[PDB]
Amino acid sequence: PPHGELQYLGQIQHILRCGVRKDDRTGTGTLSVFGMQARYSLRDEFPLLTTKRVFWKGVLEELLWFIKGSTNAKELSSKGVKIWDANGSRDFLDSLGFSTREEGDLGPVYGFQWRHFGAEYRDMESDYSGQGVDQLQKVIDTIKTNPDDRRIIMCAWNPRDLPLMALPPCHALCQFYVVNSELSCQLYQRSGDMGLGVPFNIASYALLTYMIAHITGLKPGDFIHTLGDAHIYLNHIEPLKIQLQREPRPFPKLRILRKVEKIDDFKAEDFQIEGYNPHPT
Amino acid sequence: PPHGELQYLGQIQHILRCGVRKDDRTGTGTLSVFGMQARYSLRDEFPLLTTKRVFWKGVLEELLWFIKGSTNAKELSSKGVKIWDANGSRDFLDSLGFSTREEGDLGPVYGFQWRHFGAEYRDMESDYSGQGVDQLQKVIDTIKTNPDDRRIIMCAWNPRDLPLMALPPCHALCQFYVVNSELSCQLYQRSGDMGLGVPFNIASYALLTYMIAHITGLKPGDFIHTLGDAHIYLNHIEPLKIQLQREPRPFPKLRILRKVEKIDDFKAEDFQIEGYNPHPT
Ligand SMILES: O=c1[nH]c(=O)n([C@H]2C[C@H](O)[C@@H](COP(=O)(O)O)O2)cc1F
Ligand SMILES: O=c1[nH]c(=O)n([C@H]2C[C@H](O)[C@@H](COP(=O)(O)O)O2)cc1F
Repeated sequence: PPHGELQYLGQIQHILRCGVRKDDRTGTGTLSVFGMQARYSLRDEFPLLTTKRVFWKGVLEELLWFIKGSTNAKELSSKGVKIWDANGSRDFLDSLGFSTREEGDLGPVYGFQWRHFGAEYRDMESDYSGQGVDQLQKVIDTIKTNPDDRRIIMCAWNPRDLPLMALPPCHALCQFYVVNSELSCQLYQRSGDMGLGVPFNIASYALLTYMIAHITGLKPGDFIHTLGDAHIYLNHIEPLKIQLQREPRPFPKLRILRKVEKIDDFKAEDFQIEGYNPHPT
Repeated sequence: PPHGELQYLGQIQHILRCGVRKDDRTGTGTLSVFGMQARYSLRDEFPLLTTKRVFWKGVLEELLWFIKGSTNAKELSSKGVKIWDANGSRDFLDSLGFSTREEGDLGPVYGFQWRHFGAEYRDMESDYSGQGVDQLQKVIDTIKTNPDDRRIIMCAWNPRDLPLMALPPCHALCQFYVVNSELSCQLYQRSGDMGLGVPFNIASYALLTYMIAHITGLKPGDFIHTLGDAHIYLNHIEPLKIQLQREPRPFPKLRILRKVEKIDDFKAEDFQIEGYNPHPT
């Protein structure tokens, strides 16, 4: 079967041949296409792009970070992952109108939405136990008791909380599917930076399927990446052109060195990526 | 210029060929595929499927019903459309534990989420002016003020309001896109019956896009249909195969007779479908 990465390179290709010019908040300018969908098999392999090294440590840590229900950039920073510190800075907070908010506090972002959807938000350092709808755990429960369910969904898009956020969620929602004891997941992404972003997202949710599959006794199935506004910044054009020529190398494999019973007991040491030979950067 | 209805007929074909068996809530078997996508042009044509007649009056009347933020089945029923009456019956309610609810009261469904997302749902008679977030309106405002924005989303999936609904929503969320004065919409359906549902849904949101484009002064672009669980009942595999051999007829045209400026000011008399000649069956 053709390499799984071709699906992704094929999209960069499309955006370059049919992508119309569009601007972002700043006005940097990009080439955009609206409405894309890619399929990545998770059966005995892991969709960790090879044409360009992906920040694996970042993916793993950020996911464990969401799982906890944390909305503090600091807790993720103190792990070597700074991808969220920029939004937790002292100025950025006031820039949007959050002066009373302590530095680091991102607001009711991802994590919060997954474990306490609909709960009155207050501050990053607070207890929310038994508050709001715990979607993540509900999903696990359903997959275990009624795998045929067609309404197994995790929604991070909360219209009423959007204001109180450092940045709207790029991942509006994800849906799970089970058939022949095989767990699949589809992610809806409102906007994606094909250049240096989508690759990290593909792995984030690919990992999330793996974890859930592990605690539900199912086998990883398919990961469907659905995009809204898929764009490439005008400057990443050249860099990607030489990347489209690089031949994709066999995807690595993710092994779970331990046996976990609950989604919360997952440790960063519990995982291991073998056969990951990315292209030089 | 490949006919639009082929994208759709293609999907059914794909399900028959690659789909697997999967039982629904009642135990009935379906041929299921998880993860699908089609693109429909809204330029000078309306994607009202021709290989089989679609209940247009139902499509138009129902949408006008959502714009009103109504949640009373009887309001829609007293218009000639009975697609929701079943969930409003005294009997249906009781079994769900809504013995206090009145006949017709569906709960915090589409209308409600669209105009009062987050608001505390009382009953189908209550007034919610100013309560919750009016997503429909917010979408429309944003198209005008910040067309390049990538947050133009309208979510109908409210984890918190689930237990109060007659049934979970099928249209999780929809995203809009604006480029080169063209208005596009993507819809994410968690699940859809390719035979009865999907055709109806396609039309419904194509209509919505026409409306919002009309009000914002933009030209309808594309309508992207994203699916989660695309299924077909096993007992329909035969009549479907027969329909799959039907040659799609030219898509009809949609015309808004009078100029409207506000989304609430739309009335059924303002629309007209011309050139709709579906396959008799
Ligand atoms: O996982 C990520 N996904 C992503 O899309 N962005 C950025 C890339 C893009 O430049 C920005 C767009 O934000 P918006 O759609 O609000 O304009 O989102 C960053 C991440 F870490
Ligand atoms: O507009 C509609 N779209 C739609 O897909 N369904 C039905 C078709 C499918 O048989 C059912 C599945 O519901 P569930 O996923 O809860 O089993 O949704 C009903 C509508 F009114």
